[PDB]
This record gives sequence, structure tokens and C-alpha cells, in this order.
Amino acid sequence: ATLKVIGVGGGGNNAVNRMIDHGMNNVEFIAINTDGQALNLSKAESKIQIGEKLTRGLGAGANPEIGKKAAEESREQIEDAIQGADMVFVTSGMGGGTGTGAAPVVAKIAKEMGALTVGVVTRPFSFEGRKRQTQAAAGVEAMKAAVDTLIVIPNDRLLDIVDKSTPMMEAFKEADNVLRQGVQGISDLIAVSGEVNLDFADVKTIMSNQGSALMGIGVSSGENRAVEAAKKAISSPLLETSIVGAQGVLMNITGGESLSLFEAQEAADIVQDAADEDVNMIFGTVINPELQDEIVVTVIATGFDDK
Ligand SMILES: Nc1nc2c(ncn2[C@@H]2O[C@H](COP(=O)(O)OP(=O)(O)O)[C@@H](O)[C@H]2O)c(=O)[nH]1
Ligand SMILES: NC(=O)c1c(F)ccc(OCc2nc3cc(Cl)cnc3s2)c1F
Repeated sequence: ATLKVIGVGGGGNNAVNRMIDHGMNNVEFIAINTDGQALNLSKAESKIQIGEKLTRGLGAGANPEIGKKAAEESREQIEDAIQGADMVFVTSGMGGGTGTGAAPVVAKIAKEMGALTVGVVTRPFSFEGRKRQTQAAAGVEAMKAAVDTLIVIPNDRLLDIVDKSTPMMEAFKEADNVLRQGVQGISDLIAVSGEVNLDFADVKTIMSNQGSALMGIGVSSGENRAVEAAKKAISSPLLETSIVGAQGVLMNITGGESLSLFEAQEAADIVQDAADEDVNMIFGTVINPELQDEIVVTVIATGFDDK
């Protein structure tokens, strides 16, 4: 299955560039921007400049109407870059002119090209002011209507995970981790035949036309490793959507030859208990003999009923 990561606007493009810098294979990066200057600096193999006649190579200067018009006019260029994709991840910062307006258009195009469409967007910091928050909210709602599943990261949550000295770029890398882990994790699920196999169809079942989603990973070792990894996987300090309310979960447990049945049940019970509703679980398991004493629990949670 073909996986594509699309950065729309300033923040989306930045997330794409920091992910390339980190290292990712089997994934195509597409950079979409009105801003020609930022595009020339993109590390993405695929670059699409939208609304060149509309903005003259500049940004959309906080007007979502410009980003929407710019993406529509370049529908053909967007389709060609997407072509072949089975799954499309659209990343954008909401609140600006480009991301807010263009990202939902890009998402609708991917969805109409038969791609499983996942949005990973940020809401602006409260310090950016009320009008920026209002425009982002309209962009978030438009994103929800265009994608299969939407993961929202309020930028204010980054202030909950930093200390007074944490560099801003390091804080931004922590938000990139949500998308990065989700992308790498899905790619791995598709590439590896697990002892209890999960494949692209299982990803579609959990993600198609769902609305809100939670994505998480937890790594743990030693005593109580399964419970610890599962609690970490469902913890959402950066996410708007919490595990509470999830009615559907795709959950995978990766472990060495020591992976016990008892601990797989302990881990699945943490997920079932945390949700508050009975969850329809799509359970997976992988035996990686290289992991030794480490256990990795991955979760994709949906069924919040809000598309
Ligand atoms: N977490 C994060 N947020 C960003 C980043 N860059 C921009 N933002 C946020 O995204 C919103 C829109 O900015 P931007 O993507 O540059 O605007 P655009 O190019 O017009 O769509 C800003 O209001 C900030 O909240 C980034 O690198 N990381
Ligand atoms: N049981 C399997 O067929 C299998 C596999 F053989 C390799 C990896 C797997 O899952 C990896 C994942 N990693 C992540 C991270 C996030 Cl943040 C969300 N979801 C996932 S799913 C699997 F489910």
C-alpha cells in the first residue's frame, strides 16, 4: 500500500522537513504551499506551488479564502502528486491563510482519489489571539468534513510538556512525533505479517469515515511492562481527543519471544477499561526476537461518532 505525507502551508511544510531530517523510508513527502520561498527550501521530493497567479508566490497572509481558492485552481497538480497513494496523511497548522483554506481541499481531493485520508492538524496558541483561534476552528471543522480521521493537536498543549528552558524547535519536534509515530507504525503494520496479523484493510476499518481519532505508542520493559506500555499508548497530553469515548480500537502488541498471553490480555484490558464504553477491538501481535525485554503497545482509537 502507498503511503503519502502532505505538508500544507508553513507549519505542515515545517513538519515535513523535520520528519525528512529524522529519517523516513517507504513514504513519499509532498510539500504544498502558496509561499514559493518556503517551497524552494523544502526537503520534499514533491513540491506544489498553489495560487501562483493569486498570491504571486507569496503566502495567503492569514486569509483562509486565499488558501482555498489557491488549492482549487491547482486541483490537477495535486491529483498527479497524490496518484498511486492508498493512504494520505495531510499535515497543517490551522489559523493561517494557506493551511486553514488549502488543507481541507487537499484532503477532499485525496478522499475522492480513493485514499484513506488522515488529517493531523494544530490549533494555534491562545497567545495568537481569538480571531486566529476562530479561523482555526472553522478550518478544523472543514478538515473533519473532508478526512476519514482527524487528529487535532492544540498548540497550547505544548506548554504542558515543556520546562521554562525547552527550545521552541524541540517542543515542535514533540508535536511532529504524533504524526511521525503514526506514519512509521502504519507502514510497519503493512510491511510485516504479524503472528496475529493486521493489514491495510484493518487500518481502513478503524479509520474510514470516523471523524476524531487518538493515535499512540507506549514502550516499556521489566515487571508490569504490558500495563505500563498500554497506559503510555493511550495517554494523550498533546491531543484534543482522549481515549474516553472510544468505541473502536486497532491495537498491536510487539514483543520478543517472551511475549505472554497474560500480559497481552493485561494490555488489552487497560485499553477496554480506559475507554468507558465497550470497545470493538481489532487486535494484533508481532513477535520481534530482537526486542528482548521491551514491549511496544500501539493504539489507533476511533468511534467517537463525530464526523
Ligand atoms: N506545532 C507547530 N505549529 C506551527 C508551526 N508553524 C506554524 N504553526 C502554527 O500554525 C498556524 C498557521 O501558521 P502557518 O502554517 O505558518 O500559516 P500558513 O502557511 O498560512 O497556513 C500558526 O498560527 C501556528 O499556530 C510548527 O512548526 N509547529
Ligand atoms: N500485527 C501486525 O500485523 C503488525 C505488524 F506486523 C507490525 C506492526 C504493527 O503495528 C504497528 C503500529 N504502530 C503504531 C503507532 C501508532 Cl502512533 C498508531 N498505530 C500504530 S500500528 C502491526 F499491527
